[PDB]
Amino acid sequence: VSDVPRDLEVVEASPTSIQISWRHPHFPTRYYRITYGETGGNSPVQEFTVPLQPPTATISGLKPGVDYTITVYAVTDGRNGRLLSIPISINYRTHHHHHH
Repeated sequence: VSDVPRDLEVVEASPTSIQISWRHPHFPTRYYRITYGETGGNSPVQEFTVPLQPPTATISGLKPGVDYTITVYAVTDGRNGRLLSIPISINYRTHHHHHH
């Protein structure tokens, strides 16, 4: 496993799990939406929402040795009751190239 973060911390990880944390952004935020999907795209993207506090999530049940892209969205007020989802953080769940 190599977890490659952008604007988040990888707190804990295993072959099947990851615990990420991020910072509140520079604009008022209602809550966070976290998406994750196999990077190679054999399985569809899954989404869930978490409260504003704390800005930390753990995903488990990941397939061992399978790459995923994990995105953190800040969800905030838009116009006409349509919320805005602003991607603020990413983790790329990648794996070693193992020499053979």
